[PDB]
Amino acid sequence: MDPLCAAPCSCDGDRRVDCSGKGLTAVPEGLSAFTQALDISMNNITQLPEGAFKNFPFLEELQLAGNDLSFIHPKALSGLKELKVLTLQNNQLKTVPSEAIRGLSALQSLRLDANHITSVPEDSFEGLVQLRHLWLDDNSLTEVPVHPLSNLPTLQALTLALNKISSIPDFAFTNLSSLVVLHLHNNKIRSLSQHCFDGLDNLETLDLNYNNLGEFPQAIKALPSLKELGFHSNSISVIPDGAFDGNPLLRTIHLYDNPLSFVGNSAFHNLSDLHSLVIRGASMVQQFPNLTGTVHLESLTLTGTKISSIPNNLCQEQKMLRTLDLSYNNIRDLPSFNGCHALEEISLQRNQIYQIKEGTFQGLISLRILDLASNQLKSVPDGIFDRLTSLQKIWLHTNPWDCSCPRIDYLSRWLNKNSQKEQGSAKCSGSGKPVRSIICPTL
Ligand SMILES: *[C@@H]1O[C@H](CO)[C@@H](O)[C@H](O)[C@H]1NC(C)=O
Ligand SMILES: *[C@@H]1O[C@H](CO)[C@@H](O)[C@H](O)[C@H]1NC(C)=O
Ligand SMILES: *[C@@H]1O[C@H](CO)[C@@H](O)[C@H](O)[C@H]1NC(C)=O
Ligand SMILES: [Cl-]
Ligand SMILES: [Cl-]
Repeated sequence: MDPLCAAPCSCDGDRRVDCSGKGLTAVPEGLSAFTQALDISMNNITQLPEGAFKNFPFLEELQLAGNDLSFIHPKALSGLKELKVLTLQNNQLKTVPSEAIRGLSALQSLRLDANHITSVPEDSFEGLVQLRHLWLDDNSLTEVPVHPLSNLPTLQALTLALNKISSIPDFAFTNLSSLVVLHLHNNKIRSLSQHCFDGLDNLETLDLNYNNLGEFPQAIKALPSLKELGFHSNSISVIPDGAFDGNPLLRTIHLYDNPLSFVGNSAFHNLSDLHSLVIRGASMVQQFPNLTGTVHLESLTLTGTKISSIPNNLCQEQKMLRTLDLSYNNIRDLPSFNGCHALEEISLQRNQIYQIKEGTFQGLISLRILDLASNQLKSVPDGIFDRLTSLQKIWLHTNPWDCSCPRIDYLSRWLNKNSQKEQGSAKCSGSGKPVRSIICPTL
């Protein structure tokens, strides 16, 4: 028995009390009023009466998750003027308890997720002059609670994810000037009004994944601080030129699981902080994306297009490239790769490459993986693989290799000496013999 505590709870030396999972039906008695954190989650507190926390006026953290809480008296949380964190997720609240939280003027974090909230009273959040994080995810909201959110200029993170929001009107978040993170994933958003995000000048993260967007949202043009954008698993068919004109600081764009058939040639131009670009199955794309000003790209994947040409300045403009996958397009001519000193992984399988020019592989000192399978290569220049000191694995098979001597001399001898590196077998057109097995006559 702890004299400075109270059974069945547990107390530490820093005024933190753990009374979680003890079958409690009420707020514990016998504890110090100077208690700073109270964890009473995972109990059986189905209701909080008037004066519930009368003995905890100095409380800073309160965890009430995983009870089956369905009612909070308007006066249950009276006196909690030091409360910074309130945790209410995984309960049976049907409405936002606006009355009960009105006097919580020090509150910085409010978790209301995983309840069954269908409505937000128009006066919700009015007293929360310090709120920084608001979780309203995993409920049954059918709209953005516009007027309640107008009360929170200090808010930095908001989630309205896993609800049933179908549209967002003009100026829905306009008072949220401190907002940095906005989650709207797993709703049914089909309509974003032209000015729905106006006022969110500090927003760095927007998550629109798993929605029902068709037209690409022009509304994101009002997001100058945007660094991370997710709109994967929607119904977007085209990413137009100018799409990211308002977002020069974008580092991350998740755009997969969309029926993307076309992307504008300049859609990803002038994005100096963009780290990676992965676009697959945009079948109507014919020209290589204009990436002028997009100089910090470390990874690029472009597959399933009609692209037949790669710009010669690729390894100049995109010098930081570590990973390059341009497989399953229609490429015939390759650029020089000399400027790509950081390139570790290259995939060019299933194109129409018929030649490599001499001395275009000399700068590839970091190259570990080289995939040239399923092309139209009959030959390579002598000493093409000379400078590939980091090379681990190479694919050369499914090419019509001309095994005439002395044309095949270098490659046959290279593949023999470097047999551990070759994956599958480059074979001679006609005879079907492995290229490594050919010994050309010598002087
Ligand atoms: C929770 O409290 C209710 C009402 O007092 C009670 O009927 C129920 O048995 C409790 N649930 C438990 C102990 O799991
Ligand atoms: C929110 O911003 C609008 C438009 O700028 C303004 O009219 C209104 O006063 C603000 N609402 C507040 C501070 O509650
Ligand atoms: C792109 O951005 C850079 C830096 O802000 C600027 O130099 C250029 O004028 C912009 N527009 C272009 C290249 O069309
Ligand atoms: Cl449930
Ligand atoms: Cl990557």
